[PDB]
Amino acid sequence: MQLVLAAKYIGAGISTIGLLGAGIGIAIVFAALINGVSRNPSIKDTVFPMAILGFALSEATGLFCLMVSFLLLF
Amino acid sequence: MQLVLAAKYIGAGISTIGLLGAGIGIAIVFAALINGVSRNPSIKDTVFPMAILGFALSEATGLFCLMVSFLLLF
Amino acid sequence: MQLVLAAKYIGAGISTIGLLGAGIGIAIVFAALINGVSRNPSIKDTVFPMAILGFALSEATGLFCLMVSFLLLFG
Amino acid sequence: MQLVLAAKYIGAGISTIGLLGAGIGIAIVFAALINGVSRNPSIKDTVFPMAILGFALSEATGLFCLMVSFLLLF
Amino acid sequence: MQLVLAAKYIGAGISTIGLLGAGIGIAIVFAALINGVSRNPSIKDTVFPMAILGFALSEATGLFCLMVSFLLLFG
Amino acid sequence: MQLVLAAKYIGAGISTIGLLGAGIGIAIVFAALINGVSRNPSIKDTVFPMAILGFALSEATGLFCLMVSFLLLFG
Amino acid sequence: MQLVLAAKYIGAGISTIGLLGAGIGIAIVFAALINGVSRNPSIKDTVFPMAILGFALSEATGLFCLMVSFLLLF
Amino acid sequence: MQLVLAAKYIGAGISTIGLLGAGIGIAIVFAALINGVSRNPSIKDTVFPMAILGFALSEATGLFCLMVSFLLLFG
Amino acid sequence: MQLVLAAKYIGAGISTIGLLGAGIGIAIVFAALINGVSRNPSIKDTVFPMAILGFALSEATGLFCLMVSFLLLF
Amino acid sequence: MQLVLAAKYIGAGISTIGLLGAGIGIAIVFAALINGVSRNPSIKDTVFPMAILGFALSEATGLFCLMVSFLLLF
Ligand SMILES: CC[C@H]1/C=C/C=C/C[C@@H](C)[C@H](O)[C@@](C)(O)C(=O)[C@@H](C)[C@H](O)[C@@H](C)C(=O)[C@@H](C)[C@H](O)[C@@H](C)/C=C/C(=O)O[C@@H]2[C@H](C)[C@H](CC1)O[C@]1(CC[C@H](C)[C@H](C[C@@H](C)O)O1)[C@H]2C
Ligand SMILES: CC[C@H]1/C=C/C=C/C[C@@H](C)[C@H](O)[C@@](C)(O)C(=O)[C@@H](C)[C@H](O)[C@@H](C)C(=O)[C@@H](C)[C@H](O)[C@@H](C)/C=C/C(=O)O[C@@H]2[C@H](C)[C@H](CC1)O[C@]1(CC[C@H](C)[C@H](C[C@@H](C)O)O1)[C@H]2C
Ligand SMILES: CC[C@H]1/C=C/C=C/C[C@@H](C)[C@H](O)[C@@](C)(O)C(=O)[C@@H](C)[C@H](O)[C@@H](C)C(=O)[C@@H](C)[C@H](O)[C@@H](C)/C=C/C(=O)O[C@@H]2[C@H](C)[C@H](CC1)O[C@]1(CC[C@H](C)[C@H](C[C@@H](C)O)O1)[C@H]2C
Ligand SMILES: CC[C@H]1/C=C/C=C/C[C@@H](C)[C@H](O)[C@@](C)(O)C(=O)[C@@H](C)[C@H](O)[C@@H](C)C(=O)[C@@H](C)[C@H](O)[C@@H](C)/C=C/C(=O)O[C@@H]2[C@H](C)[C@H](CC1)O[C@]1(CC[C@H](C)[C@H](C[C@@H](C)O)O1)[C@H]2C
Ligand SMILES: CC[C@H]1/C=C/C=C/C[C@@H](C)[C@H](O)[C@@](C)(O)C(=O)[C@@H](C)[C@H](O)[C@@H](C)C(=O)[C@@H](C)[C@H](O)[C@@H](C)/C=C/C(=O)O[C@@H]2[C@H](C)[C@H](CC1)O[C@]1(CC[C@H](C)[C@H](C[C@@H](C)O)O1)[C@H]2C
Ligand SMILES: CC[C@H]1/C=C/C=C/C[C@@H](C)[C@H](O)[C@@](C)(O)C(=O)[C@@H](C)[C@H](O)[C@@H](C)C(=O)[C@@H](C)[C@H](O)[C@@H](C)/C=C/C(=O)O[C@@H]2[C@H](C)[C@H](CC1)O[C@]1(CC[C@H](C)[C@H](C[C@@H](C)O)O1)[C@H]2C
Repeated sequence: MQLVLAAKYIGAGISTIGLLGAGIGIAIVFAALINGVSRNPSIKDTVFPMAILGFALSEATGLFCLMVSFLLLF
Repeated sequence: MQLVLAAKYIGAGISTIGLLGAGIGIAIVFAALINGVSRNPSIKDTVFPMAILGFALSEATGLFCLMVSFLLLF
Repeated sequence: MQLVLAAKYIGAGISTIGLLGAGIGIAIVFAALINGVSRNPSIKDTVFPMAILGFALSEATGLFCLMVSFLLLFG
Repeated sequence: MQLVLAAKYIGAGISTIGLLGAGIGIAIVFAALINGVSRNPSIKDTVFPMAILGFALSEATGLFCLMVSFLLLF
Repeated sequence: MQLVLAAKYIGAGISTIGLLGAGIGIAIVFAALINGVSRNPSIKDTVFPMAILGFALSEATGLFCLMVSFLLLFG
Repeated sequence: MQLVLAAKYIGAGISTIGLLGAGIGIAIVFAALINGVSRNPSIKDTVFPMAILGFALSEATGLFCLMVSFLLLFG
Repeated sequence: MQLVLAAKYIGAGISTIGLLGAGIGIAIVFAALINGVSRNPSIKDTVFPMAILGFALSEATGLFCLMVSFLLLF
Repeated sequence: MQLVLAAKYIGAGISTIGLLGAGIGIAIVFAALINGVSRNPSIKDTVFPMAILGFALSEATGLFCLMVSFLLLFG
Repeated sequence: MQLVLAAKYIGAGISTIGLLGAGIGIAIVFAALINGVSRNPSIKDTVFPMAILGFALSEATGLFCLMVSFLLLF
Repeated sequence: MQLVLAAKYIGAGISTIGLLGAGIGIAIVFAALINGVSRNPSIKDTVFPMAILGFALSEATGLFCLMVSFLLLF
């Protein structure tokens, strides 16, 4: 039983690694938003909702990691 | 039978690591969409379907990881 | 057999790591398709099949990872 | 109990790996802010709040890692 | 015997990690093909075979990983 | 007690890995500062404080890793 | 002996990780060949032998990994 | 104590991984310095101290990794 | 003794991972050579020796990994 | 005393992983040197000392890794 609980806790720690992908990806999206608005200010209203969508989709990958992490923890 | 269960939980945590690829890749597609539209607003209708296709394909790699994750958990 | 079964399950999880390569790669190809068409709209019908081919070959690397994963889980 | 507690501490350490994602992402956002402002100084007031949003969302992914680390530690 | 078998299966899973290199690399090549053709459509016939060569050579590194994987799983 | 202590020390080492993020990120910020100033020297006073902010925020992620490291080593 | 043989097989697997470096590097070289030829077709005969040298040297790093893998396997 | 000492030595090795961050980061900063001066020779005396500062802050992340490494080895 | 020999073999496998850095770095150098000659053909004789030096320095990092790997193996 | 020795050898192999950073970073410096010189041949004498400095500093990070490596081995 020591073994099973110990595996849940190590597994939960490992499950957070994938969050680095959303950390990096969210940033890549906002970088593009910023570069895009700087080069073409008039395009802001068009690309801002695209950036919000990109963020949410990238972020969803982190949510799934965290879901597995919490499932293992609790 | 404790050792096998422990392995399933460790394996499940490890199985989420690959989701970082979708996290980054989704972002890469949206970055291109945003920069492409900022440089050429008129191309938006053409490249948006391409972005949907590209992110859906990149995302699916992470769903495959999660499939293995949930197999090992349940 | 408890130890061997355990090893199959950990190995199965480890075998999914390589899928991050196709995750990034597929995105890289579609990013180029998008930036290529934005800079040159008239090239679309030429570069679109190239992106499909590129996607498929990158995807195949993930297919090989998942195959090993499923062989360890079931085979 | 020793084995479970050992697993908690190993897992706590592993749970900080994903913070490298926010480390890189935060910088990616600020690099774009700097480059965008250098190319187009007049756009600063527009992009600065986007950079703040971008960095906060990237950072939060690493804070979710840290949160799991602390749950395991304490 | 249990320990050796378990090691083979763990190793087999580990062996697929390097496949991420080909996954990313194949895509890098096709990205260049697409951007190169978009910038200069007339160069297509020259650069397409360079992309096939590049993809094949990148792919081979993944094949080497998969080979070791299969040697462990079966051999 | 031997097992818990060993786990603390292994964990402490693992906890420093994330520091690579700040190592790369701090540099990414200063690279942008340098390229931004080279392209537009007059923007220096505007972008320098953005680089300090960016570096500090990136650095903090590494500080969080080191904090966990020290909690394991001592606390 | 079982433990030593186990270690050989685990080590053989680990020894292939470094091949991802040649996988990416080989592609980096060919991407530059393609982009350089697209921008300046007349330079092809000059850069092609540089790309062959570049790819062979990158690949060899992965072959040294594979060599260690086989030494452990056999 | 054999297990704890073993853990100190493995932890010490693990604690050097994060140095790859400073390895890449330091290079990123100097790369920008070089590309910045090539594009604008007259900016050299302005961007050179910025590169030194950038190097130092990136380097510090590696210093923290090595400190933990040496604490595990000796402290 | 099983333990020590087993540690030598796993350690030798792990020691090859760092070779990925030279795999990637050698490629980055040759990419720059290629892009540089394509943009400015007359600069070839100046930058080719720089590329050879860059290659050798990056390559030396892989040599050191392999040295540790062979020390562990033999 | 077998377990401690085993750990030293494992630790030594792990200690070379960080050398990949120098491998990539050395290359990054030389890439910049090559591209900088191709775009502006006249700047060569100015940027070459900067490249020497940058690669020497990046390389040293890998030497620090190797220091730990050789401590654990000898
Ligand atoms: C696919 C799901 C994602 C949804 C995205 C929706 C985007 C639409 C868009 C309009 C947003 O709502 C937004 C930009 O307005 C927005 O994010 C706001 C809600 C948000 O308040 C924003 C303005 C901020 O200021 C934000 C930086 C907050 O100050 C900061 C405290 C929150 C950071 C953060 O990561 O929160 C997350 C995030 C919203 C994520 C986003 C989740 O949600 C939270 C709560 C739910 C779980 C716990 C997730 C886990 C995470 C790892 O995915 O974290 C939630 C806790
Ligand atoms: C390695 C060869 C690849 C083949 C590529 C072929 C390219 C040609 C091109 C014209 C395609 O057919 C395509 C662009 O039309 C295409 O991908 C469609 C079939 C696809 O429906 C696409 C348009 C989508 O809408 C797609 C995002 C779906 O909505 C989504 C549910 C599927 C995602 C996905 O990754 O599916 C995979 C993929 C096609 C992969 C692609 C495999 O195939 C599936 C089925 C077979 C096995 C199970 C693989 C495993 C995977 C890990 O490689 O997954 C298959 C399950
Ligand atoms: C260095 C060896 C590589 C050779 C490359 C040769 C390139 C030349 C070029 C002319 C090709 O043949 C090609 C572009 O025409 C080509 O790939 C075709 C064969 C292929 O049908 C292509 C046009 C596709 O349509 C392709 C996207 C398929 O639809 C898709 C199902 C296959 C993906 C794939 O990765 O296949 C691999 C690949 C060819 C790999 C590539 C092998 O081969 C397969 C079959 C042989 C073995 C089993 C390999 C092992 C793999 C892990 O390396 O997998 C084989 C399973
Ligand atoms: C979010 C917190 C970070 C705060 C950043 C604040 C930035 C504002 C800005 C004005 C700075 O203060 C600065 C640019 O002036 C600055 O860094 C100076 C303090 C500093 O002296 C700078 C000018 C240097 O010359 C610097 C390159 C030093 O020569 C060098 C020995 C220090 C490197 C270093 O990383 O120090 C860290 C750093 C400041 C970090 C950064 C901490 O702080 C130190 C001391 C406090 C604790 C121990 C942290 C822990 C670390 C792991 O995060 O390490 C501290 C040990
Ligand atoms: C985190 C704060 C950093 C301080 C940066 C200060 C920057 C100011 C700037 C003007 C410097 O002093 C410098 C550019 O002149 C400089 O680095 C020189 C001192 C240095 O001699 C440089 C010109 C070299 O020639 C250098 C490549 C040497 O030939 C080489 C033997 C040393 C490499 C090296 O990484 O040394 C480190 C470094 C300076 C680092 C730098 C530490 O310091 C040393 C001594 C202290 C400890 C042991 C650190 C550990 C390391 C892991 O951070 O290693 C120190 C051992
Ligand atoms: C810091 C040491 C490095 C020295 C670089 C010297 C560069 C100068 C430059 C003029 C070279 O000599 C060169 C470009 O002419 C050159 O590399 C030639 C010798 C080489 O024959 C080249 C023309 C090739 O065609 C080359 C692609 C070969 O065909 C190919 C079979 C060899 C690949 C390879 O990686 O070999 C290595 C490499 C030279 C490396 C390079 C080592 O050396 C070998 C033999 C020694 C050990 C075993 C190393 C291990 C490696 C992991 O560092 O591998 C050696 C086995």
